[PDB]
Amino acid sequence: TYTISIRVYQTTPKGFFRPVERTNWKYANGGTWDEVRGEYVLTMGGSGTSGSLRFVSSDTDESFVATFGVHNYKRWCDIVTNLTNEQTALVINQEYYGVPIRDQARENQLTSYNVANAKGRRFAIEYTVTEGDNLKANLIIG
Amino acid sequence: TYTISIRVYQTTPKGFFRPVERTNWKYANGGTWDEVRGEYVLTMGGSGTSGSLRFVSSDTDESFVATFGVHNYKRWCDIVTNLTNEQTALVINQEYYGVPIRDQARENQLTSYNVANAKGRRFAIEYTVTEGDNLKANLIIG
Amino acid sequence: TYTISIRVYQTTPKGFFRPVERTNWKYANGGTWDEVRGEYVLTMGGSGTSGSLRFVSSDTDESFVATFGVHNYKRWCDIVTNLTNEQTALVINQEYYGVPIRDQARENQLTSYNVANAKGRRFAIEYTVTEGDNLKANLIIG
Amino acid sequence: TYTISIRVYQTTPKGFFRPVERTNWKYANGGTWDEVRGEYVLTMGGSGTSGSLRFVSSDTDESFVATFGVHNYKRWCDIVTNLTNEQTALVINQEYYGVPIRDQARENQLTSYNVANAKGRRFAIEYTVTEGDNLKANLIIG
Ligand SMILES: [C]C(=O)[N][C]1[C](O[C]2O[C]([C][O])[C]([O])[C]([O])[C]2[O])[C]([O])[C]([C][O])O2[C]1O2[C][C]([N])C([O])=O
Ligand SMILES: [C]C(=O)[N][C]1[C](O[C]2O[C]([C][O])[C]([O])[C]([O])[C]2[O])[C]([O])[C]([C][O])O2[C]1O2[C][C]([N])C([O])=O
Ligand SMILES: [C]C(=O)[N][C]1[C](O[C]2O[C]([C][O])[C]([O])[C]([O])[C]2[O])[C]([O])[C]([C][O])O2[C]1O2[C][C]([N])C([O])=O
Ligand SMILES: [C]C(=O)[N][C]1[C](O[C]2O[C]([C][O])[C]([O])[C]([O])[C]2[O])[C]([O])[C]([C][O])O2[C]1O2[C][C]([N])C([O])=O
Ligand SMILES: CC(=O)N[C@@H]1[C@@H](O)[C@H](O)[C@@H](CO)O[C@@H]1O
Ligand SMILES: CC(=O)N[C@@H]1[C@@H](O)[C@H](O)[C@@H](CO)O[C@@H]1O
Repeated sequence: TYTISIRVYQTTPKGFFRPVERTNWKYANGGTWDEVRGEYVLTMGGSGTSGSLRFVSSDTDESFVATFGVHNYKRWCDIVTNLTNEQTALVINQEYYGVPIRDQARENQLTSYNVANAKGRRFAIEYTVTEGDNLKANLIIG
Repeated sequence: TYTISIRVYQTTPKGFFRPVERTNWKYANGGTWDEVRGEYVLTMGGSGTSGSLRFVSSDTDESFVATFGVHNYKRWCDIVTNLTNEQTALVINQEYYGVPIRDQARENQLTSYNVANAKGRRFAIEYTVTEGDNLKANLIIG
Repeated sequence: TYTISIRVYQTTPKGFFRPVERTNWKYANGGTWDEVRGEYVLTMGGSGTSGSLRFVSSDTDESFVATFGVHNYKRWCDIVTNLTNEQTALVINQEYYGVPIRDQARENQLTSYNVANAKGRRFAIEYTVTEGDNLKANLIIG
Repeated sequence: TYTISIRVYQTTPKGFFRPVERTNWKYANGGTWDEVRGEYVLTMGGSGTSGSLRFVSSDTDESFVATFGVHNYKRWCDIVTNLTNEQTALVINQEYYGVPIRDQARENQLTSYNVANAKGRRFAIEYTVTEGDNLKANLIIG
């Protein structure tokens, strides 16, 4: 059993991102999302699956999907932004298991990743605990 | 714009169901899940999409996925229980748009539905507001 | 360090109680309230303090304050209902340290307590784990 | 009826502040705290009362209480930090109605306030809507 506990940091008062969706991929006996002591906790039944969080800022027409998982016993993460209205977390989460560019992101097994949207705002995931079964990460909104 | 506001009633202190997943289907410009005054609010861009909530009782090995949406301008609902580990809300939500046994449930446009798991526990959805833009439902865990 | 983890059960779809307030008394190095896996967790720095939760049903003009603590190394609980508009949880929590009838409730060190409001609805606290530093309780709304 | 809707911005991934307490003062027929679309909403019956939020960073031994309300039909705010274990939100909220050093802060009817703790971390409240029934504020953690 793995857990990934996520702390969300919203660094600028320009815009307001709110949680809108949390999904679990079906591999490795699935997983769950819990809220624990102000953090988002993804629990997974083994190595080889993942979960996604979507955040939306309706003030500024911005959004992103942040995905966290374990691939071949190493943690991974990705962020997708510039989302179409069809790109919910349900959609994005699944694409990491068949879409070459998404597959690659997962295979990279990154301890940190950042990307910016077309509006110039950057988002980042930073794993603070990178080993073991109780992983920890910061999700930083620029 | 449609909203479905859901009040959850957990009625029996045997086991404990906790929220573990909330998904949005990609049709009709997608949608969002918000927590509002103790209720779950599914917001959708138009008719033809849906969202799912999964609840799990770890203590009793029980779970279900409750799905809510609008089909041909009428509200619908369904509950799936006796879940395998592979049947996350991400999986179940998607099945309502291609899997015949799920398609037909959506097409039924039900104002109420109830089902039992293998242990005999009943789960119910009852829409209290069945018309207009802002729909309301009770999710009752037996 | 003590924890009291509380599972809330709302047993009837008549009315809807929502959380509106959570307070910590100042004795025994204070305490905190956390949301953990769908439960309300009161953490306290020792024996001799408590915390309160207030729930309101605006549909039916009903409310109550449920208080949980440890007195002389034994758990206690109480419920106050038929609240005046001045009886917030901030007020009620404090009254267990100076008001004779409230003092008595605390001194009783009950593993279970129930009371009904003037409208005929009963509320109950039931400790499922009654010993140790990780106590557990059901808050049952009739 | 007044509302104050609060957006929380945690801006620095050093330490992690989590919500631990939310209180309502008893004047003006009291009030409630609700979570609405990722925001904290304080609702009050009329002018002359307030509510407090406490946040704690366990990893860095930091904490603060942020208080919001309406005094003589104008919004007010304050932040207290460098807290002892005995300074819960229940304690601090009440002090604004009898303790001169707190009374004067309420009477100031501030649209913005900022303060630093002993470690040099700044905390700020800025009202973005300063007039009418439905007030809005940012709570910024430095
Ligand atoms: C161990 C790991 O991680 N692996 C992985 C996987 O996961 C898996 O899946 C399966 C089905 O297919 C099941 O579910 C199990 O349980 C799990 O574990 C997958 O995910 C993949 C993607 O697709 O990836 C990974 O792997 C790689 C390869 N295939 C090998 O094996 O090596
Ligand atoms: C109107 C309605 O409701 N319709 C429906 C639909 O939805 C849709 O989808 C599309 C794609 O395909 C888009 O997204 C839009 O936007 C929407 O609206 C669908 O969902 C279906 C299922 O699949 O169902 C319904 O319909 C009926 C028929 N099929 C038609 O199409 O018309
Ligand atoms: C141990 C116990 O529990 N005790 C108690 C108390 O608590 C206390 O308090 C103090 C001040 O006063 C401090 O804070 C400390 O820390 C604590 O611990 C109190 O609370 C009381 C009520 O008032 O009760 C109890 O006790 C009894 C008597 N006093 C004896 O001691 O025994
Ligand atoms: C109008 C206003 O805001 N006022 C105020 C007050 O509030 C009040 O309170 C009372 C008792 O005392 C009752 O609760 C009512 O309802 C209300 O409204 C108070 O709070 C104060 C503080 O303590 O402050 C304000 O005011 C001024 C003067 N002091 C008078 O009284 O007028
Ligand atoms: C702007 C944007 O969202 N780019 C994403 C990138 O972050 C992600 O790593 C990749 C694979 O999923 O898909 C897109 O290229
Ligand atoms: C109807 C009602 O709320 N009664 C309460 C009772 O439950 C509580 O035990 C006592 C001491 O706090 O105060 C009141 O009598």
